[PDB]
Amino acid sequence: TATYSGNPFVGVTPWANAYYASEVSSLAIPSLTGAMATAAAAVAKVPSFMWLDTLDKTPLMEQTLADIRTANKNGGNYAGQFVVYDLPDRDCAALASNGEYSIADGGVAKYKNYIDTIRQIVVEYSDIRTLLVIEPDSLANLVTNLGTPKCANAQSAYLECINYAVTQLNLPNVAMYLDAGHAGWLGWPANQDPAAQLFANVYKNASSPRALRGLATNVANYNGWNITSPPSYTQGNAVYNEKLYIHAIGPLLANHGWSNAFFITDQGRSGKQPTGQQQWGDWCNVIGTGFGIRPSANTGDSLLDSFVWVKPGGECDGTSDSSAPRFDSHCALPDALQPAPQAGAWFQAYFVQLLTNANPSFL
Ligand SMILES: OC[C@H]1O[C@@H](O[C@@H]2CO[C@@H](OCc3cccc(I)c3)[C@H](O)[C@H]2O)[C@H](O)[C@@H](O)[C@@H]1O
Ligand SMILES: *[C@@H]1O[C@H](CO)[C@@H](O)[C@H](O)[C@H]1NC(C)=O
Ligand SMILES: *[C@@H]1O[C@H](CO)[C@@H](O)[C@H](O)[C@H]1NC(C)=O
Ligand SMILES: *[C@H]1O[C@H](CO)[C@@H](O)[C@H](O)[C@@H]1O
Ligand SMILES: *[C@H]1O[C@H](CO)[C@@H](O)[C@H](O)[C@@H]1O
Ligand SMILES: *[C@H]1O[C@H](CO)[C@@H](O)[C@H](O)[C@@H]1O
Ligand SMILES: *[C@H]1O[C@H](CO)[C@@H](O)[C@H](O)[C@@H]1O
Ligand SMILES: *[C@H]1O[C@H](CO)[C@@H](O)[C@H](O)[C@@H]1O
Ligand SMILES: *[C@H]1O[C@H](CO)[C@@H](O)[C@H](O)[C@@H]1O
Ligand SMILES: *[C@H]1O[C@H](CO)[C@@H](O)[C@H](O)[C@@H]1O
Ligand SMILES: [Co+2]
Repeated sequence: TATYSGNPFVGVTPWANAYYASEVSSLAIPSLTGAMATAAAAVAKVPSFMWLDTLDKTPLMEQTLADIRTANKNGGNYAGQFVVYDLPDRDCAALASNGEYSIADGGVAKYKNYIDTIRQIVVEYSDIRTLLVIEPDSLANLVTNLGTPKCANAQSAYLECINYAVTQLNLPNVAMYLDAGHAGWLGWPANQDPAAQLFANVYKNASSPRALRGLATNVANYNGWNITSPPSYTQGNAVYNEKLYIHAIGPLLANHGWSNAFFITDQGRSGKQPTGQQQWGDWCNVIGTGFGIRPSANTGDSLLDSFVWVKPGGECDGTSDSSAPRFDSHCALPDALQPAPQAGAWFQAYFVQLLTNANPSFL
């Protein structure tokens, strides 16, 4: 019902979900006052993506869509934004993943069951345009981390599952963007063609789904969209910002059979450049970051359908508690803000850091 032609971000308005607004209003604002408290309240109104990282989270997707349906009846012209993130043996390169499904334990079957719940929801809410980011931190590993056994052994499962998700969610009211890492990952010249080759193969293998509009980049990362000078940590890589990355891989996708692929790029934590990253590969609660460019389809660059906020600022990337199960040492590095809670949990000090270093400012 909520069909569209071309850029799915045009003709609609991204919904700022109640989940994130609850976190900010009930977990952050009570600790703030004056200017900060008022600025914080405005952050809750910026639309970001809701992550469906567990099967238990799926009911929240419907509640969100239900809120949208109600809003849309009253002049509302909103669209839902969700991240599909629950592949079996998820985050194969990490020493310890929080993923709930394991390939060796009927993981692929469970993933398909997971996708089935989501498709049923989208079909029930066909009247709502649904924008989806497909499995961050998955396909990118197949380009550079096959040297890691867990990744080598998960390749076929990753490919099978992603093919199931894209074909089953290929609906008229849906727009999917395959996670494609970021400039510092696949942007390196040597990784470009192999990456394009892979994404194009996933597209064609899924019979060129009309709903698969393109790729998503910088998800949960901090790269600049169009910074004019190379940060020290990007040395050696000519592709040091996301604009350069999509313009590099874009033509290669077409060379490999995927024409008319577009992109969306995360800027939710890219507001301050350069970041406090000591190494480009430092991904956990990086210090020296701020909210970035606001979600908008007026990108001034046709390859980019829209600036977006996929990783919600304030929600932790991982704990710095070394006694916690699945603790990752990257979250205890000198350039990671600590002490930090479990991944996904509210991290007040990081929210304040983002708000404080926001550009455009909220204050
Ligand atoms: O905040 C939304 C969503 O965030 C999840 O946490 C994210 C998981 O992916 C991480 O990026 C990939 C990665 C790199 C290295 C090791 C590992 I293990 C993963 C992001 O940094 C992180 O923010 C969180 O799990 C989930 O609950 C939450 O809904
Ligand atoms: C193509 O789809 C099948 C479906 O099972 C999957 O197993 C395979 O890995 C996919 N190939 C690629 C390159 O995505
Ligand atoms: C980068 O993009 C933002 C938003 O589109 C814009 O305001 C800014 O002028 C751009 N910077 C450059 C150097 O073009
Ligand atoms: C669904 O219908 C709308 C309005 O007619 C179109 O714009 C879209 O292309 C799809 O066919
Ligand atoms: C989404 O947001 C509002 C409508 O609710 C408008 O400003 C915009 O054009 C779009 O409809
Ligand atoms: C609103 O929802 C958020 C997200 O679950 C909670 O953190 C908050 O306590 C309130 O229930
Ligand atoms: C959470 O609630 C507060 C107060 O109602 C708002 O100011 C904020 O924008 C968010 O909706
Ligand atoms: C955040 O959550 C609290 C309950 O923990 C609510 O009272 C508040 O309105 C907001 O939803
Ligand atoms: C908000 O932040 C304050 C400290 O700034 C805490 O004391 C409070 O519990 C909440 O986390
Ligand atoms: C933040 O600022 C607003 C006015 O802009 C106040 O209404 C609020 O109480 C807080 O001081
Ligand atoms: Co229902």
